[PDB]
Formats: sequence, C-alpha cells, structure tokens
Amino acid sequence: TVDQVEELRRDLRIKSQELEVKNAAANDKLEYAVLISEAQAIKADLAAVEAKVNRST
Repeated sequence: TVDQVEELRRDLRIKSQELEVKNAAANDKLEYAVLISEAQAIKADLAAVEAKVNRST
C-alpha cells in the first residue's frame, strides 16, 4: 500500500507537469476549445488522483 501511495504521488506530479504544459499550450493558442476541453479533463483527472492520494494518506 505504501508503494502504491508513492506511485500515486509520482503519477500526480507527472500529470501536474502535463497539466501545466497543456495550459501553457492553451494560453499560446488563445484550435482553442479542444485544448480547453483537454486541459479540463486533465484537471479533473488530477483532482481525482489528489482525492485518491488524500484517502491513501
């Protein structure tokens, strides 16, 4: 379970980097609605991952 927690944290920070990169891409593209939807989906996945991490902690 501890190993699973660490894997969840690593996936959380990797997806955080991905969300920041996609948000920068959307800001550059401000061809925009699709990027907005992708960023919102990544943010929702990050929120679910953070909820799982909080439950694990």
